[PDB]
Amino acid sequence: HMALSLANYLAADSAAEALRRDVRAGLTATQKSLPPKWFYDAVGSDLFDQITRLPEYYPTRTEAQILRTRSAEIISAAGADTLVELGSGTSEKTRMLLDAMRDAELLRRFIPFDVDAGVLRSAGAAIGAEYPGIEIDAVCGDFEEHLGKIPHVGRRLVVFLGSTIGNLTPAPRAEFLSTLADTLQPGDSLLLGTDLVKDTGRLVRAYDDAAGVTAAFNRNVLAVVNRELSADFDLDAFEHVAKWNSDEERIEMWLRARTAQHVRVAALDLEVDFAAGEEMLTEVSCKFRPENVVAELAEAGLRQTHWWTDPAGDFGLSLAVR
Ligand SMILES: C[N+](C)(C)[C@@H](Cc1cnc[nH]1)C(=O)O
Ligand SMILES: [Mg+2]
Repeated sequence: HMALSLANYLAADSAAEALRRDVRAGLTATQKSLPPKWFYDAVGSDLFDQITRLPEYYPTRTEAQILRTRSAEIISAAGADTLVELGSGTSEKTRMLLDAMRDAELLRRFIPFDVDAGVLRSAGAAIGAEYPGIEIDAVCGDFEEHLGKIPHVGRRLVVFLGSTIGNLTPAPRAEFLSTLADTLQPGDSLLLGTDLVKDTGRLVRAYDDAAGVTAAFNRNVLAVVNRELSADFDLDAFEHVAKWNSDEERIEMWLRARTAQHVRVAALDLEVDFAAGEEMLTEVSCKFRPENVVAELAEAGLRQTHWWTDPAGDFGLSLAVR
């Protein structure tokens, strides 16, 4: 099944330059950091897939169970014939929504939007084979820059699942939602997944699993830098640390140097020192309160028409309209 349309707004040389800029800025900052987008090379994407099946990492299965039991209601409320996914279309959650759109005799079109064109091609072929006659228009782009490149055809249900929105701190998060709302037409809908404030032990353990998989995922960002920028990070020298930040109500992932480290990043003509015990921030994952989700949507210009949550209150899905 080779039927496909694909627009690609991302260039290899542009991505390499973004990594250079990000690593230089993050490793020379007074408090070191690295952006989590760089976790998702081939290795890191596979580790994240594994994370979604860990006993401690409740978000994926919780969101999936909400969609499993409520997809027909979501689809009926949206009335859309086109599913736009800020994501690659590889998950069972995608099929739950497409199945419900098919069951309702609404489904015409799938628009996956993500950063890896090869994965979009694979997902497109799989979706095409499962939903014969569906139009697939894939977009390779950055969801903080190319949202205007998503086609406007049809009545669109735009979905952003998994609480990936929690990787944006409040100012960029507000800008993202405001921009997204300005690409929607009357009649379009946003389905947004948000992980919720809950027991703090359960939160920390979800990012510090017993098997060490999250720790490997986190340290792999050092392997990305090592490979792409000719650096010599010693991954064994960095401890994985997950923290609950109660002031910002967010999970944080950090890497902590066990002993002083001297790291050359040869491609940047840069050497960088870590003191013993020095920590570097690699990810934030903001957790939400239901009343604040409504307010953030409203501030972006969207009205929350529906809210779904599991019986434990662990996770929330919002449907919002212009
Ligand atoms: C895919 N998101 C960004 C939603 C995940 C990434 C992640 C999982 N374990 C550590 N980081 C999340 O924040 O829970
Ligand atoms: Mg040099």
